[PDB]
Amino acid sequence: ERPTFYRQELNKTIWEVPERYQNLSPVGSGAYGSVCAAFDTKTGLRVAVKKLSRPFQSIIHAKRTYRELRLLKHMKHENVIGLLDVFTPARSLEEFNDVYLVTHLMGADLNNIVKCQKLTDDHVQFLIYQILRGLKYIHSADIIHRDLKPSNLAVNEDCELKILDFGLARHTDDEMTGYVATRWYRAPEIMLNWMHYNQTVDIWSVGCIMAELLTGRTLFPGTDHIDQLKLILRLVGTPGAELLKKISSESARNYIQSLTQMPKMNFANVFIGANPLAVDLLEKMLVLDSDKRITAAQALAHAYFAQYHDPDDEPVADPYDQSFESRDLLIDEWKSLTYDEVISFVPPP
Ligand SMILES: Cc1ccc(NC(=O)c2ccnc(N3CCOCC3)c2)cc1-c1ccc(C(=O)NCC2CC2)cc1
Repeated sequence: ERPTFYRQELNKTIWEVPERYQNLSPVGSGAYGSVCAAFDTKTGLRVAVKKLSRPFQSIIHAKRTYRELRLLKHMKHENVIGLLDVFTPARSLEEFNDVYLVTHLMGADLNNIVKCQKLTDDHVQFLIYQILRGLKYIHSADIIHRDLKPSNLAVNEDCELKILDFGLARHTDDEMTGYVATRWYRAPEIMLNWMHYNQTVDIWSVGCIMAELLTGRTLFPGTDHIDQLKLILRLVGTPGAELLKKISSESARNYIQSLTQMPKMNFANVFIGANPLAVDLLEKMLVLDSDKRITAAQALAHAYFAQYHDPDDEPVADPYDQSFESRDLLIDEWKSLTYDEVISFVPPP
């Protein structure tokens, strides 16, 4: 049955939410939504509430709304953000116009950790183990993150980690331009649109994150796309014939061949003092040819994680139907599908 809703304005935005959510306080805003911290009096949890901005104003926006709702309703894993609640003030499809998503409040991220704390080898093990455990689950459903970086990893006081996506706007060209953390974690094949990419892009990003936890410094802090490519190839070596053939962009292929050939560096001399097992795992993640990178499931069994690995407690996902991705539909059609998913939501136990 329908809860009672109350109204308030916070930063020239109307919020209409069930009474159970108290003490709304703005924590972020962007082209695709606005977020408030709140207290859920029904569960006793600190929560985040996201109000989608203009969810049905174009086909593009309407498909994106449906996409996020489908993804959050599916994800049920300890190291991955889940959906606590979803609501609308609308009493019918006819008046349906706003969509609110509720999750655990994710109050500290990994950027805060690396910036403000001393991490031991054991901390690195636990944190990277959790990211790989979550990635095994997400990848098992053929979901690719594509934007893993420290700011998308939430870490509580007990060092327990969840993967999310805080982005409240679009990755435009301008956004990826210059000396920016928005690009430092991206696999080269997407940075430079070399070929059709796949889930292995996320493993490149984990390699970058793990190196920064070990040294305290960004692995590839490029001043632009080309400077960053040079930093990468200096470390892992210029590509060979086999990889070159796989770069389907004739243009990208011709540029990379203009560069003086360089060998792969000695990672023990780059990561001075690091656990040899950590050096070995980084060599297996930071491979230019995405075909040859270690997978998340493979990495969980690597000797580096012997202290944490439990093959009976690394679950996979239920089948995830994303046939909708291929479908062209009108706005009112995407809006109706979204409504059906709002109406059918069942809270976690
Ligand atoms: C409330 C909410 C609702 C939905 C989403 N969406 C996602 O996290 C999301 C959206 C799309 N894909 C994923 N993935 C992709 C695959 O990997 C798993 C996560 C995750 C995020 C949030 C959210 C949750 C918490 C916070 C938050 O705590 N903000 C505080 C501010 C200091 C930072 C902000 C936003």
